[PDB]
Amino acid sequence: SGFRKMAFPSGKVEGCMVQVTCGTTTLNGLWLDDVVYCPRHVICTSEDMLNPNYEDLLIRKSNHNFLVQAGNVQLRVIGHSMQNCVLKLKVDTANPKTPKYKFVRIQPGQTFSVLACYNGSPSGVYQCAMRPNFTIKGSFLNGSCGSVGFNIDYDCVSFCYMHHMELPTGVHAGTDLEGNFYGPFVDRQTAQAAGTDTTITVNVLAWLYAAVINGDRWFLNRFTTTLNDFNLVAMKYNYEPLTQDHVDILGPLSAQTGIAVLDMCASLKELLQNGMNGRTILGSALLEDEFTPFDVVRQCSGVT
Amino acid sequence: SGFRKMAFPSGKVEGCMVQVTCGTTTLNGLWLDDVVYCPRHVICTSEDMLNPNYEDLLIRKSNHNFLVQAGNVQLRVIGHSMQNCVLKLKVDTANPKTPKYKFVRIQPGQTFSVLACYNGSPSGVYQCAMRPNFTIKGSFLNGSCGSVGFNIDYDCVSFCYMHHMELPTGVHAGTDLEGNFYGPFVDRQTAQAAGTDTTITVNVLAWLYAAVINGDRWFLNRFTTTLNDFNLVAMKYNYEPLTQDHVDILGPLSAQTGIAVLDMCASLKELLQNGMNGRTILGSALLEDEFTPFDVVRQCSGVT
Ligand SMILES: CO[C@@]1(C(=O)Nc2cncc3ccccc23)CCOc2ccc(Cl)cc21
Ligand SMILES: CO[C@@]1(C(=O)Nc2cncc3ccccc23)CCOc2ccc(Cl)cc21
Repeated sequence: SGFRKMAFPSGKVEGCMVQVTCGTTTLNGLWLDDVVYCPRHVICTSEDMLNPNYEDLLIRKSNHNFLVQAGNVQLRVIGHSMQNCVLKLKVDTANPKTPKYKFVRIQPGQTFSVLACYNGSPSGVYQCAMRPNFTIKGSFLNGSCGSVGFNIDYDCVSFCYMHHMELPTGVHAGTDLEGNFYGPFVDRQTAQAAGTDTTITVNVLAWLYAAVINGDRWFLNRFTTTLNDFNLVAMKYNYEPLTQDHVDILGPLSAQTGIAVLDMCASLKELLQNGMNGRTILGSALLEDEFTPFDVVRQCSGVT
Repeated sequence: SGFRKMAFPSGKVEGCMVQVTCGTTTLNGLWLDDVVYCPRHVICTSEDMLNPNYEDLLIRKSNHNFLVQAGNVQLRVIGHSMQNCVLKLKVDTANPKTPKYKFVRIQPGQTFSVLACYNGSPSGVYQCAMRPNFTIKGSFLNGSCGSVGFNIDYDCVSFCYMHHMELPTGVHAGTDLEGNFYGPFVDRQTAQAAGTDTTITVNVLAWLYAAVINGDRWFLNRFTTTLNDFNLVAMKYNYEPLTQDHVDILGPLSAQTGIAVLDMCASLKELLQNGMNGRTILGSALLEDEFTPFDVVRQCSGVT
């Protein structure tokens, strides 16, 4: 029992963290095999960020202009290329600590762990989610760029995020491991606004199922609702529309607790309309949406 | 910018996690040098837990009765001893992944990272704090016993907690790495009640300083207070008494923001008396007390 915003063990990802320097700029890189991945804005100065032509900036950069430092040893860059908003630096030595990996592009709503790094050194690890507006609410300072987001399936690291930008609103924007940004964000120092942040409904339902599993059952009511009725209420509260797929995914948690998914929706509906009334659920005074139904089952079963 | 309940990178602690079996019981152990530490209740059956004489139970256990499995290889137990509520199994092979370590007994209020394990395999990592009633609000299932709590100073792991027990209230009880329980808890299956959980005042103040640093400044008021006046209010709300030492420790965050510690106390006083009024601070609808002032500076400066 107990329910925490538990991140994946980061050891397998720490072994991939390197420091990438280009001129004055220094950020983090992810060394897997003989390739180091990092945000392509490593080639920019602060003046270049305002309006950068990365193709042009890159021309005035050679293999020796990139300094990759793993731990305290220097790596030899034997090739360089730009894949979307990431630089792929081919080094002459394969990472001896390269785990089994996949580069996956997650969907908004999915949650991953972030290993925040500075100078190729991991400083901490936390769990976060891809917001429906394709931002993350991370904890990143200057020099955290190149830090990755990941999931782990037994011994396989699925890299899904690379940190590039902090938006003026304090939210974070980044790319998948193929250099493509999540959302409309561009790696330019220009005013970019984050869209509406909606609440990932299926996740709040999953954390309500998690609460019932841990004894917090006060919010359980005598009512039920329909998918369409629940969604009219969800719409008003800027909550994601709940679909039959979401109900399907909640099936396991519905079976575990014996509470139908539409009964849980009615409890959520009353929580949305009536408020928490001073009470807490899993020590939280608000509805938590950064636990997928997969995170709840994993934490309440013990998947290692 | 951004503020998360960020745990330390767990890689250095994953390399110490082993599976310890004794008869039918299987829990986790911490292998540092040629010693594997684990909860002494590994020698008990479910009937023994009701009233165990560990000295007597241990007599009917020999070196070969303990099965330590690291990864997928078996370790040879060449000696065994009981230090308080922990078993110290001396193995013939020193852990090649043993980091620089210290065994430290933390004070209530201090926060550490937990690497939750099952069968010697790390399943996840989260940050938590030693409650003033010497319990932790962890996330532990059956088989998580032997999971450790730790802090990291650059390359040195300070082990401070070992998980032993879940109390009927869903809170967790454990020992330091010398086998001594935090609080009055005993490793017996007998009704043990957790005392009053108070709010770690100095930590809530630190997370208020962290909020101001991240732009959330709505709670800042035009008032100040005295230490004695603040404490009368803190007492009523079951908040820890604030001492001059706590004010001293908040000095750095006071200097960073230019907000005096007693001005921040007045903001906290109004937050306690008036409530959040529907608003959030750092995305939280309640006052967070599981960030020490050291955690705030570390997260807002980038200590790796
Ligand atoms: C190159 O770094 C930028 C940035 O936001 N990086 C950051 C990312 N995280 C946390 C940050 C905390 C403080 C300072 C910067 C942070 C600086 C502003 O202009 C831009 C413009 C585009 C891009 Cl792709 C990045 C950036
Ligand atoms: C030996 O394990 C016990 C326990 O609480 N362990 C646990 C610790 N964490 C999470 C748990 C989740 C579910 C089941 C047990 C959990 C079982 C009950 O009796 C006792 C009595 C004393 C002690 Cl020192 C431990 C224990």
